[PDB]
Amino acid sequence: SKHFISKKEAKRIWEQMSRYGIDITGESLEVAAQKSASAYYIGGKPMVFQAGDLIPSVYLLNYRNPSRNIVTVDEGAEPHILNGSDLFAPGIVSMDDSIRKGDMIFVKSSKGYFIAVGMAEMDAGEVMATKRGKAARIIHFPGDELIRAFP
Ligand SMILES: [Zn+2]
Repeated sequence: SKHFISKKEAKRIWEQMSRYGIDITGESLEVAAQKSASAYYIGGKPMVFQAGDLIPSVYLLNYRNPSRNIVTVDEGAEPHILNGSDLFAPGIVSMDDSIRKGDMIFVKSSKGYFIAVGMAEMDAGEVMATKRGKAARIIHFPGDELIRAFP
């Protein structure tokens, strides 16, 4: 049910990920479907999900770190973010100050590794000045539906 895609098809995905500084240029990809979403694999692991928008998997985030839209959360937030909980401002340690409501964000533990992908619900300015409110909704996390669907 998987198929390696052409060089030109892969290039499109590389370019999409390069938008966030995630560098996979030159990596060959296999694609698979569920018609509710598709996944692009690198070496047997799902790396990019097509579920509305193209979403990097937490595996890709840890294999090739993004260079923008990063949000670091504290120890207390991590376990719930790992379960798909929304992200609240009080648990944010730092973040890219260029983040605006609507941007895709990449959530990382204070220990360095990435734990989820989110969609910002607030601008970085308001989050860091108030430290209150829902900063983002999580759209991908370990063991979620995307990962269960694309072993
Ligand atoms: Zn929880």
